Amino acid sequence: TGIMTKNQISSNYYKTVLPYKASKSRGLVVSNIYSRYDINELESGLMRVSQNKYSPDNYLFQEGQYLDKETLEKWLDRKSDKNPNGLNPASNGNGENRKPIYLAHILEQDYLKQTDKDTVALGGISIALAMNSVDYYQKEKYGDTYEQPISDSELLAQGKEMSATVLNRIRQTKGLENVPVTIAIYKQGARDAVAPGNYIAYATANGDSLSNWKDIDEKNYVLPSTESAKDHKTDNDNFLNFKKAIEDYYPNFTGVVGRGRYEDGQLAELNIDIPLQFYGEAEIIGFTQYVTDLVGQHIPKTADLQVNISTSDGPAALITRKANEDAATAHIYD
Amino acid sequence: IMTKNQISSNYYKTVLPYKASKSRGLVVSNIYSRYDINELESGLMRVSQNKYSPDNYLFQEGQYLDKETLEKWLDRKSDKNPNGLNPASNGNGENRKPIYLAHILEQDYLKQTDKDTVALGGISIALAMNSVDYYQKEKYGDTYEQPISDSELLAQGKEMSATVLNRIRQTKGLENVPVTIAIYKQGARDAVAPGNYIAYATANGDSLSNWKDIDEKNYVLPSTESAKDHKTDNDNFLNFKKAIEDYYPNFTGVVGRGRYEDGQLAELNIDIPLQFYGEAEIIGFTQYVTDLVGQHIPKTADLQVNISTSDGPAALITRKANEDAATAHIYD
Repeated sequence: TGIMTKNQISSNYYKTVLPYKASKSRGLVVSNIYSRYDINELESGLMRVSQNKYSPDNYLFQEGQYLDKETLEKWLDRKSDKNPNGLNPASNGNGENRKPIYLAHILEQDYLKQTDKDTVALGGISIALAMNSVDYYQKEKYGDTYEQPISDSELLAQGKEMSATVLNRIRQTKGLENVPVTIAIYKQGARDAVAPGNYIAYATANGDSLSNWKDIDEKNYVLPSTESAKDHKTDNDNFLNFKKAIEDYYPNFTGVVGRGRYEDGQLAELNIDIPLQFYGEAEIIGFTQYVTDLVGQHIPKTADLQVNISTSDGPAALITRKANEDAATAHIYD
Repeated sequence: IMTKNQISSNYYKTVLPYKASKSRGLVVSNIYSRYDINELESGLMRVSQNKYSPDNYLFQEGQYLDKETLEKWLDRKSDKNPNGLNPASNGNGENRKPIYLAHILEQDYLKQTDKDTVALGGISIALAMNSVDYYQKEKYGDTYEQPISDSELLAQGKEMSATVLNRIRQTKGLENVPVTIAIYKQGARDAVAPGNYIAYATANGDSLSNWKDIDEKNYVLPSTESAKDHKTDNDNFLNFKKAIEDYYPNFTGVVGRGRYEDGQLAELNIDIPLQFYGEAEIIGFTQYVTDLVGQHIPKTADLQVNISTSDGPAALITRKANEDAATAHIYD
C-alpha cells in the first residue's frame, strides 16, 4: 500500500495511487480501439460511472491490476477449443449468417480506499465492455474491408450476456472474490464517425449476480451540424454565432468545430477545435485574446469548456472554462 | 475597439477589427526556428513596454512596412537593388561577406483617441541578426556555415538600425511617431536553445538614442551551462526530473527551457513528450507532475509544462510567477 497524488485536477477524476502501478494490460486499449476519442470516452466515462458508487472524496484510482494482457486477449478472441475462455462468438464463416466480433475491448479500473496512514485496500473494481457498433472484417488478405452494422439493441443484449460471464470470472479471481463489481457497456463509434460513441448501460454486483441494468443517456454531437440543429438547436445556434464571429474578423479560419458531450440531454463538455496554419506568434496571441472574448459572449457557462488552438507542429494556445465559472482562462504556448 | 482579454502582463490588447500584418508570414520564411520566432515577437513586445505601456496602448501587427519593401531591404545591396541592407556579394570564398540581417519585424502601438477611434502612437522594430549564416556554394549542394560574433552582429545591427530609422522617416505616416528599434540575435539552426535580444534604442526624431544593453538568455535544463550559471535552478530541475523517473522510468525525455532576464529566471517551459498508451495513464501522470512542480519548482517564474504525444497535446500545467497552486488541464 501507500500514498496517492495530491492534485485531483477535476472532480470527474480520482486521485491516483502511488507508487505508480502501470496497467497489467498497458497499451492494449490503443490496439483495440480505433479512435482516440472513443478511447477517452471509454476511460473517462468509466470513471464517471464509478462515481455513482465510489466518491473521489473517499476513493483512489489505479489502472487495472487484476486482469492481465494475456488473459484479456484470450477473452477478446473468438471462442474456440484452443481458446475456451474467448468471449466473442465462435466463427461460422465470413458469409451471411456470419457471427460478428461484438466485443472490441475490456477495460479494468480499480478503486482503492485508504484505511490508515500508509495503507490502501481494494474497495471495488469497474469493468467496461467496449462493443462494436460496426464490425470490420476482410474475407481475404488484401480483400475489401466489409462492414457489419450492429444495432444498439443487439450490442446491448450481447453486452449484458458477456457481462454475466465476466462477473463470474472476476468472482473466481484471487483477491476479487469479495469486491463489489461494477460493469458498464460502451458503444464504440464507427471508424469514420464524425463523433465518438457513448456509454449505454451499467450494472453492479455486490454479490454473485448483476443488479438490474440502468440505462445511461450519453451522446456526442458535432457542432455545428444538422443533428445538433435538430436536438440542441440553442447550442447549435450559439455555436454558429461563435463561428461567424470568428470568421467576421478572421475569414479564412473556417475549420472551427465543436465536439459536445451530452448527458441526459444537457451539454456537459464542449471541446472546440481550431486548427491553424502558423504565420507568426503575434497573430496567435491576438486571435486567442479575441476567441477568449467570444467564448464569454457565445458559449453557455453550464458546461466545461476547452478550446484547442493548434498548428501542425503542436499546440498554439489553450482556452478553458469550468462549468459554472464566469471567466475563461487562456494560455499561449511558449 | 480592442480585445478585452490580455492573457498575460507581457502582452498588449490587440486592435479590432483585426488587421493582418502587411508582411504576414514573412517571419516564418525568414527565421528558421519557431523558438527564435517566439523570442523575436514576444521579446519585441517586452521591449516595447519600456516605452508604450499596455495600460495605454493597443497592439497591431506591422502595417507600414509591407512585404515587398522588407524583402527589398533584406536583400544584399547591388546595382539592381541599391536598397539592400546586407553587404554586396563578393564571392563565396575566404573573403565572403555574410548575410548579417535575416529579418525585420514591425509592431505598431496605437492609442485610443475616442470611443471608436485609434491613432498610431509609436512603433517598434526588430532587426533579427544571424549568429550563423547558412549558404550553399552550388545549387543543391552541402550547406556551409559562417558564424558571426556577438560584437560584429551588434555593430552591424547598430549601423543598419540607423539606416532603417532614416527610411522609416521617409515612410508616409511614420514621419513623427516615436520609434523603438531593438537588435535580436538569432540562435543557430541546431542550437539547443534559441537566441535573444541584445540591445535597443529609441528615437522621437531622426537620431537614435544611446544603445541600451539587454541582458536576456535562454538555457536548456538540465545542462552544463545552466549548472554553471544558475546552479540552483539546475539543481531544482534535476531533482524534479529525478522524481519523475522514480515512478515513471520509461519516459525520461523531460527537458526544460529557461528564459532569463538580468540573470533571473523569467519563464520555465518544461517539455515532456510521451508515447500514448492510454488516457488514465496520462491523467495519473499529470496529477503526479502537478505535485512535483509544487515540490521542486520555485514559484519565482512563470511556468508551463507541455505534456504531449506525436498527435497533439495531452496535458498542460501552468503556474504564474508568485502563484502558489499550479493548474492542470487534461486534453479531451
